[PDB]
Amino acid sequence: AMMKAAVVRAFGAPLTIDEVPVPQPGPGQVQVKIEASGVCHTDLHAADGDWPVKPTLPFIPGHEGVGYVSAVGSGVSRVKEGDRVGVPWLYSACGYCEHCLQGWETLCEKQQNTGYSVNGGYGEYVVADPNYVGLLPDKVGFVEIAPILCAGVTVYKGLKVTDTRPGQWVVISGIGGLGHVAVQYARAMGLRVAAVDIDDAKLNLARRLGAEVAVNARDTDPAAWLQKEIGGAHGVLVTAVSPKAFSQAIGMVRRGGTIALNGLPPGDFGTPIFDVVLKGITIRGSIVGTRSDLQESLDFAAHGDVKATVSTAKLDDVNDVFGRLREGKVEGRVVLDFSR
Amino acid sequence: AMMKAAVVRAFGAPLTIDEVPVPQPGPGQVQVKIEASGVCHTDLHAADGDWPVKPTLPFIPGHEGVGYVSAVGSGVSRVKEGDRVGVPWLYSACGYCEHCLQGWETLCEKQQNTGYSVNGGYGEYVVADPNYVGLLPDKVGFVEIAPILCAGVTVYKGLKVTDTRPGQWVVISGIGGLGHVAVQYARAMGLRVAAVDIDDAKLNLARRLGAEVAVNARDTDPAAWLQKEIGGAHGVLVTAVSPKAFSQAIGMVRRGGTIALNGLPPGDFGTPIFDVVLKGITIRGSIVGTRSDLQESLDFAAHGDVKATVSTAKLDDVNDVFGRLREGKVEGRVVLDFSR
Amino acid sequence: AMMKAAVVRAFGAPLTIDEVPVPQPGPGQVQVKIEASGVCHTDLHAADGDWPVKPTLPFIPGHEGVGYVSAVGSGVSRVKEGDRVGVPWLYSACGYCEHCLQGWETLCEKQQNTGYSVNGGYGEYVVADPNYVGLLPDKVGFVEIAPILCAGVTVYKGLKVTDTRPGQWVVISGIGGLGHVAVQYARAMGLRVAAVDIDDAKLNLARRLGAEVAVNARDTDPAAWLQKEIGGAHGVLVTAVSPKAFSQAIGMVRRGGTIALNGLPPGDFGTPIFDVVLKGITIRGSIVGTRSDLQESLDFAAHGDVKATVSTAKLDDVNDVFGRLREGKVEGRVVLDFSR
Amino acid sequence: AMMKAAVVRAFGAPLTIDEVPVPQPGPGQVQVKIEASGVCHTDLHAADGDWPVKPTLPFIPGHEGVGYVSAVGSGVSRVKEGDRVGVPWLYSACGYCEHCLQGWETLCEKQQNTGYSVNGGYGEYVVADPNYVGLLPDKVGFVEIAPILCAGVTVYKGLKVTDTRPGQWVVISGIGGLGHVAVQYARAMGLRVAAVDIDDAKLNLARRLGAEVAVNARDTDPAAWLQKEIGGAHGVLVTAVSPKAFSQAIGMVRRGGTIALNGLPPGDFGTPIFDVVLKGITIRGSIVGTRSDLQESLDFAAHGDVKATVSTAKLDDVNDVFGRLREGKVEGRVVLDFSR
Ligand SMILES: NC(=O)c1ccc[n+]([C@@H]2O[C@H](COP(=O)([O-])OP(=O)(O)OC[C@H]3O[C@@H](n4cnc5c(N)ncnc54)[C@H](O)[C@@H]3O)[C@@H](O)[C@H]2O)c1
Ligand SMILES: NC(=O)c1ccc[n+]([C@@H]2O[C@H](COP(=O)([O-])OP(=O)(O)OC[C@H]3O[C@H](n4cnc5c(N)ncnc54)[C@@H](O)[C@H]3O)[C@@H](O)[C@H]2O)c1
Ligand SMILES: [Zn+2]
Ligand SMILES: [Zn+2]
Ligand SMILES: [Zn+2]
Ligand SMILES: [Zn+2]
Ligand SMILES: [Zn+2]
Ligand SMILES: [Zn+2]
Ligand SMILES: [Zn+2]
Ligand SMILES: [Zn+2]
Repeated sequence: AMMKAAVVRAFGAPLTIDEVPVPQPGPGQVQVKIEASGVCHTDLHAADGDWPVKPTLPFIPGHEGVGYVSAVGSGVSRVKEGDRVGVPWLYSACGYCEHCLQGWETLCEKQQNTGYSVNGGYGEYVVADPNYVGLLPDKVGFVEIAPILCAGVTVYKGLKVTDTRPGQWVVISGIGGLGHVAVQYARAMGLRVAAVDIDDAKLNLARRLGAEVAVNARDTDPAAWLQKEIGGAHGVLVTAVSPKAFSQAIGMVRRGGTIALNGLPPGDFGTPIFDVVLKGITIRGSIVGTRSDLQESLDFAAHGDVKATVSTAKLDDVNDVFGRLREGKVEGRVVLDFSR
Repeated sequence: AMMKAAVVRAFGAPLTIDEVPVPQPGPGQVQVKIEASGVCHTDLHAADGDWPVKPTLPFIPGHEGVGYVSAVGSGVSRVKEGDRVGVPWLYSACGYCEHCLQGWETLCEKQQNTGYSVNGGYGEYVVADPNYVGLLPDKVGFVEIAPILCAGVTVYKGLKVTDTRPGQWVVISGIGGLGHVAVQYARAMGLRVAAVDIDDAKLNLARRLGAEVAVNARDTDPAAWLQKEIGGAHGVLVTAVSPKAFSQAIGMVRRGGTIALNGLPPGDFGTPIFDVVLKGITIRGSIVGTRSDLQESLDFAAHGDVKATVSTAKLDDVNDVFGRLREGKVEGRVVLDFSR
Repeated sequence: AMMKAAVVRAFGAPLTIDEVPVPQPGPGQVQVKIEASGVCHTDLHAADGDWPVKPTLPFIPGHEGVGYVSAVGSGVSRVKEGDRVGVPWLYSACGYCEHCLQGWETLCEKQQNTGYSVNGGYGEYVVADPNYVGLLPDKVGFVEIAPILCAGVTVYKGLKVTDTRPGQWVVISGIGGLGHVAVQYARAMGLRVAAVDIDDAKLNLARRLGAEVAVNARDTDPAAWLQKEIGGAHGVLVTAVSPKAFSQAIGMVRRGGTIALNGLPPGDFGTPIFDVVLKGITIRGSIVGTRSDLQESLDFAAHGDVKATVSTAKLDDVNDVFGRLREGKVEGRVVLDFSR
Repeated sequence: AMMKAAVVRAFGAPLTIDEVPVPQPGPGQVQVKIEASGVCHTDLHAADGDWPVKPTLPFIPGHEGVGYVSAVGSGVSRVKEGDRVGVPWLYSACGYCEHCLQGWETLCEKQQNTGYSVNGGYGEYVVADPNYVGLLPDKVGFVEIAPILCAGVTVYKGLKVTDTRPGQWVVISGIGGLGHVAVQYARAMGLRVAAVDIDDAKLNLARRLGAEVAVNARDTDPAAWLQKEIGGAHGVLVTAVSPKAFSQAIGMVRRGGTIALNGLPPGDFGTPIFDVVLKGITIRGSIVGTRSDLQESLDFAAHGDVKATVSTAKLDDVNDVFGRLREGKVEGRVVLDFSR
């Protein structure tokens, strides 16, 4: 069989919409017929070769692909044909290293990454490791659930690792694909939410989604503003694609506060070490979520506590989508629609 | 009525040994007759006024004073005349704020600091808040115990907040004034210790103190070496906080690990976003400790698990001591001896 | 010089409504003029002389007293005359034992208890330690806020120590004074709630306050019912005044689950140790809350996440109130109102 | 094709040593050639069919078998021929449930148990699931390491779940088969150890293994004595879970402390509500451990920190061993030796 897929063939170059072979599931693998496929900013970082470790070219991006199991290889019991599943960033892990045994498979040094080290969901079919797919809730449609496979699970786990508790303040910095669902997870977890971004439209979205307080970092120093407005936050989750946002986040917390980092812009951010030590501050990287995190994050969507703000596009318009996302012209998430 | 004390009357200027009034305790205060008084680099910063918030002038430095309660004010129950006590960096906290109520008085924004914001132990007597003094173990001498009020509690608490557990690996980065004490606490906490420094003498010492591995960073890349040999460390305690040490800690730690920063350096440090995020690293600031941390740290000294390298000097030679300290000639810790 | 108070002159015998002297505040004390005063099931036992350790006669009960600071002794800085305050079970603690230093003043062996070991708020005025009073929110009336001083802080802390997290299931066992507010704190903390009691009126209260599911332990086995209904709970909070139910709670949890205990009926409860070990279950007692817990629990009431269901009564009718409470004829809480 | 094994063919009967077919590994399975096989009281419960859910007959007991991988089925990568491995109580878990995904496979309701629900190591060969075997340290002989698969991991994990930390006090209650191993882990974990038993010889042993204090409960009330001496223990590990040991643990633990129950006794135990609640005590069941706990526990044996007292026996004499065990004549652990 042949399928349409969007392929990266050179860093910085436009993706090509090609006819390519349909991947077939070997022993212990499954095939997924894609119905929707979220576009994550990581897909841009990948196509641009922003990161120190680059993807092997050529490859099909996409780690928010969701659909139906369409074929099953031998030795598969976790899922069966017809099951609704998603294939997230964590494509597989080895299952028995120290991290894996501890339930931290997101740290597995042997992991594969969907739409980066193996082909992903910007295509009609993808082959997956059924041990690591998301099992989707019946009550949510493919387009709406697609962003939970990366944006949702990532911010959910990120918020968990801020070590905040109900009634405390959390700042979400960057109200984009990740950030706009972070506001909702944070509210679902009993947190009071402050929003920071550099575009009023994104702050307006945060407001509609439950923020409480919001500030535009292009209009004022957001750290100073938050110290005055809420007395500093207990936690911050940084989903921004700007190193400057990372530095500013450090100044947003109360003493003892924790800044969790999801954003992956290239380079360093300036860190005020003296203050971090004097004020007992924690800065913590957070990387997607484990299968447990993923299933939990999906249940929030199923219960209606989180709903992604989504616009759809066709596979053939991926390059325009990438452009708009680069320019910061996307509200929430774009999700590629493969439905009939 | 009068006592000898070393006084800072001008930032940067030699200290003067002066005759000054003996401070007398009011309601809820106690008076301590100093028998030994530790010296460290913090005293240089106090005396130079080069930190963001300066001491008020004039003042008597010293946050490592140990002695006997020589007088009490009214309404004092925690200690009584003749008790052996130390007057550490945390002189007092407000008792009522969010932090104090949670047992995190080190984060109190209203705290007073001994030998910095109030007079300290470079004098024959000092007035203290009995609610915050350290209660010293009976069987350890004054000169030996003094640095535990500073180096001891700092590295003990720093080790606690690496979130490591018995059997796991910790790197002690820097085997100097703090580092040589940290190796001992780490071993007493059941940790496997890897010592990292550029001085073979210090590394040979770390081995004497129980380090399982010692790497000289002049000769070998400790990040590459530790990743290969032990798979990276679960925790890193950075006791000499330089940009180089900070970067190398990011390299040495295993994914999911925690780096505790135990020192107060000048300037912003460049923090690599990709590494911290993808490796799920925690970076945490930690200096000194709460009253409970301090009492816990004193117990290890009492049981013979931890002994600071100590040398003595007289009060009248404090400037010679400051000079030796500034020139990096001090091995271990110098302690002023007020003994008959 | 004189005031009305309900006094326990002799155990087991109805309380006498007397005119007794007004207590005056000495140094470090404050006087509080009572506006409302909650009735806890605990007060029944104080009055009976029931528990292992008894009050000393004669005494005035009441540790849900709220009002205004009417007089201040010397050396008091936390509060001033006219401040809105409440005087909870934890009247005072020593401030410096291991528990106190660790922010667990509720475990202080030197604690005094309001309306038990020292006089409480079943009277027009009460003298208190300002270091331990609750600081009340302006926007909640006295009658409504009174139960937060014990019912509220207790179940708030109890829920914290079930170690459950948002999205997980908690069972509230016993929907009385404590229980009806526990349902509300649990929802504010992001938990899914199930209710257990022996009366459908009490279950309906719970359903109206946010419980998703409910069951009558007289109609059917609640443990078996819950295992079927929700697949077992991640946590249970037992506020019941029955040793049974304490036994039944253990059967409601998933493997690895935690049962927190607030209720204080006399005697033992039967514990299936084999299952507790096999299933990795935790059983944990929880005693009121620290000052930090109290302030947090008051904040939820301030923000309107929690609102006690309350009936008022006059001091003079205390004994009638005791009867109804004893017979399970109270909905939520009864609060003595001193309103003119 | 054939091998000797000890088989239970009727509950309570002597075991019969039979010639039986050598089990051959299918896909995903490995075969282990047994070199040593630990015996413990759990094997008596398996052979007697004592517990709520019985073994199916007939079966080969033994959940402490260690040896070499002798054959590897298809699709096995974790181990290879010649690897030294143990086959512990947790034979396999489902891999997919809430507990398995969270790294708590010991809570898997679908787990299989070696030498209980599937054949175990009282035979020359056994077939195992490679994903769940213990990977044995190179330094330690088969006979010495065998009990670590059971006593070792159980007491190690039990100590971890007391939530104690270096410098704190733990009581090891019972210094027998489990308890003498627990004293050694506790010391290696930096805990101060108080031993409690009624046997002076076992108490002497505890002292020689590093216990700081030892109390004979025949002669002195260890609850009263420990409260007086050490102010109560932060944790209590109860290795012989009798009603008396359990109630005394409640008396020995300091307020806020944690009691870990390490054994599977018959019947309900009476738990004092008042003491557990007022003292804020945690009681927690814990037996064996996850794959991560097992590997961590094996590391302590590898480093020489823990050594079980072991004597050997031949497979043919397993009934004489069961006899000694039932009569209470076994000191330490007995391990069947299959070596040539
Ligand atoms: N840690 C991981 O597991 C996780 C996983 C998924 C996303 N990624 C990373 O998260 C980042 C965000 O992804 P996304 O899909 O939500 O991108 P996005 O384009 O949808 O959102 C970016 C947001 O950041 C904001 N931004 C830019 N500069 C800012 C500033 N100075 N302050 C505040 N906000 C600012 C933008 O306005 C925008 O709203 C990306 O770098 C992506 O690669 C990492
Ligand atoms: N741990 C603490 O800090 C402390 C704090 C305050 C209250 N206390 C104790 O908490 C308990 C409750 O106090 P309260 O004021 O809410 O009393 P309450 O009379 O208002 O509450 C009683 C509740 O338990 C009842 N009950 C009786 N049998 C039951 C069963 N078999 N299953 C479920 N529920 C059952 C319910 O009817 C229900 O109303 C009392 O024992 C009290 O002394 C604990
Ligand atoms: Zn992504
Ligand atoms: Zn792995
Ligand atoms: Zn110092
Ligand atoms: Zn404070
Ligand atoms: Zn009460
Ligand atoms: Zn106390
Ligand atoms: Zn065993
Ligand atoms: Zn399972």
